[PDB]
Amino acid sequence: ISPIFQGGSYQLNNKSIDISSLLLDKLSGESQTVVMKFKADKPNSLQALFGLSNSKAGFKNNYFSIFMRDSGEIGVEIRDAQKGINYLFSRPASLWGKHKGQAVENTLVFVSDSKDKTYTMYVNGIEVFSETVDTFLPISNINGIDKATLGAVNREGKEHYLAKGSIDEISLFNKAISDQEVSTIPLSNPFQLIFQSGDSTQANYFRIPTLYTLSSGRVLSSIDARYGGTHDSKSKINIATSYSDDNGKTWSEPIFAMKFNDYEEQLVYWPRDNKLKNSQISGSASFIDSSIVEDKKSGKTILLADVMPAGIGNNNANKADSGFKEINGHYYLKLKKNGDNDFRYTVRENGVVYNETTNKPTNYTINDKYEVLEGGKSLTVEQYSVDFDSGSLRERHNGKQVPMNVFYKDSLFKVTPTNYIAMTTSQNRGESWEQFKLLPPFLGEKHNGTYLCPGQGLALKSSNRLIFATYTSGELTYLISDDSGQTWKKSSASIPFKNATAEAQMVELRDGVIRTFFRTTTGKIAYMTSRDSGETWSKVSYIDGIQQTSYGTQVSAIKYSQLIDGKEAVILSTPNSRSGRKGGQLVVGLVNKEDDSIDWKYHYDIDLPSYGYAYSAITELPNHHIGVLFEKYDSWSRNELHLSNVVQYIDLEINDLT
Ligand SMILES: O=S(=O)(O)CCNCc1ccc(Cl)cc1
Repeated sequence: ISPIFQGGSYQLNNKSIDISSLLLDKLSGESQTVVMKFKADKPNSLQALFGLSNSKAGFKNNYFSIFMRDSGEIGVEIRDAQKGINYLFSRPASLWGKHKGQAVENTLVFVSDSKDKTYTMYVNGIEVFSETVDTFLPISNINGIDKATLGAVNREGKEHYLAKGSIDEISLFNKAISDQEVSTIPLSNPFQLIFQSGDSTQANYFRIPTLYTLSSGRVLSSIDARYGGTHDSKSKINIATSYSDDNGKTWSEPIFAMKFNDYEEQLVYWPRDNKLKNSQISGSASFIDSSIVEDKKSGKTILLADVMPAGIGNNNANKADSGFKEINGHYYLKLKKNGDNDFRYTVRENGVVYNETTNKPTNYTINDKYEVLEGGKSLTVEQYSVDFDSGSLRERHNGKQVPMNVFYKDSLFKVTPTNYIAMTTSQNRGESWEQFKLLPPFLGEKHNGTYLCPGQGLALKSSNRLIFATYTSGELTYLISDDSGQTWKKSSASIPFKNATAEAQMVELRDGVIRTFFRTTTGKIAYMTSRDSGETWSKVSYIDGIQQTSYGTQVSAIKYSQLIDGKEAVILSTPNSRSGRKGGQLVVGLVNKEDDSIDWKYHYDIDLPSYGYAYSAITELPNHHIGVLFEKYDSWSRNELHLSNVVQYIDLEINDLT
């Protein structure tokens, strides 16, 4: 198809450009498509890119517009006062502003389809909304339109929503172009997707990204594949992984490192209205917060994540119970059988389900996948699916059988409703993952487990020592292994907080010397120091020059291999903002070789101070570039729940940072 109108090189400098005589007479029929390539690295709070209005006195609410906010939200308005119609559709965090100090060219595609009565918006290849209405308003059937405008909406003779920016190109079609056609429009994206809606995870949402560079040169990533919107556990969440063999240019189709099957892998468009957005999957088991390390000695890749039984998250996780019974030095997983009100069973050697009350074994065994067998026969439960068909969240049996697992709601034998940690290993650098195994309790039998710090474990350069950071109330608890993750010991380091989400990431400043950076409740990122390979830990200090909110955000951190200005370098990834999760930065720190203090010398803006930046992952790619995988939105904001494809990957070089 061909355009009815096309223009470009429009500078939007707080002054509207009139294009009425060019466009209005060309509009015909009830379906239209807009394609607009535009930049805005210093937008006003609220600004219209494009407008069709009745500019006459007494019709200030008769217009169509495509507008954006300085938060990076995109939307349209479709209004006609005679018709009684006031459509307003939008999605937060749809835009890029700057990248490597250069305004990004956004590609916007808006489709107004009268046949299907749907309004659809894409930005940079990604569908951001699609709204069906009972009563369709085509964008030029608005009563009395007489202006077509760029960089404002002409209301009653005046410029409303003045835009700052530029439109390199704008095209208009008297047709609703097809989805397949939309995907043929070329893009200028500064980012890539590794995990996306519609891939092999069938999750519509993703949180909690990780990156780690393996010795073979392959770069691995893990992530929460979140099914029930972007909600933390309780929910359905699996841990998925992908890898790149070409320095981050291409990424393998994701597989699962940890997954439960009590609930279907449904790709669900989660409600974003205030009435329904807190809908949360309540009967599913899940995984959350993964962390990756590589073991030199074995060559194994090791991944840990939190494991939640059906309906459990960090708020209802049975505190005061580890879920294991200690029997003369040995920890055994406890089980409750349906019909008993207490936990009478333990899983002993070879998965034998042993009755602690009668002190006899039963005919039941637990296998390697934590599945229940009776006399060697595999038991099953029926799977659940979720839907919103009835106007509220419904979780129901879908007709198919899956292996009965002790983490499931329907299981004959059930684990303690608390938080667990599990590890899986890969022998082929992420091509496949072993069945996970739970880690033993570290803080005693009558105490609920810690929570894993998402991101990277630490492989000490000059030994076989492996360290994963985890947190609980009042301390970081480091998990330490010197035998390839076969056995773990804990090392406790006290922090001056109660009940924090103390997400910690580590770097080795030099051999045996670990600095850990962690999230606090103070508005500042903290750090502590070990000088004996994590055996003991210094008191807590704080970084000046970076701000977080009172609730904080995960921070990622690496030891960079090459000197910068002749010094050893550390790199931190974090929002820099006291207001929200926005203002993303990579911060470059040079180590004082004399005292291990760190000079935070360069702050690189990922995008606009007002555009969202949340949890993140950094790794030095083999070519010495920097790989960044991050939540490109405010993942705390209750206004920005359940956005698709906002976890993005970019490639930077040190020269870009400085
Ligand atoms: O700060 S955020 O709310 O965006 C993420 C915190 N996630 C913490 C957490 C970790 C483990 C479980 Cl089971 C539940 C919640």
